[PDB]
Amino acid sequence: GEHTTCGCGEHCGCNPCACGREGTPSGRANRRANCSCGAACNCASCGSATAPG
Ligand SMILES: [Zn+2]
Ligand SMILES: [Zn+2]
Ligand SMILES: [Zn+2]
Ligand SMILES: [Zn+2]
Repeated sequence: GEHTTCGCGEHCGCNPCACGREGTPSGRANRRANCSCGAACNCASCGSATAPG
């Protein structure tokens, strides 16, 4: 059915899957350059956008 997806309900690098897709990573903020997400993302692995980690 589904795939490993960010809990916000969207493929993101923070959820590796057999397809490893994360969507177009908007390089417009301090994210892993693999976080395409935007909308309602309570995933801790995506909130992380502070300090070099
Ligand atoms: Zn996938
Ligand atoms: Zn994300
Ligand atoms: Zn997300
Ligand atoms: Zn996430």
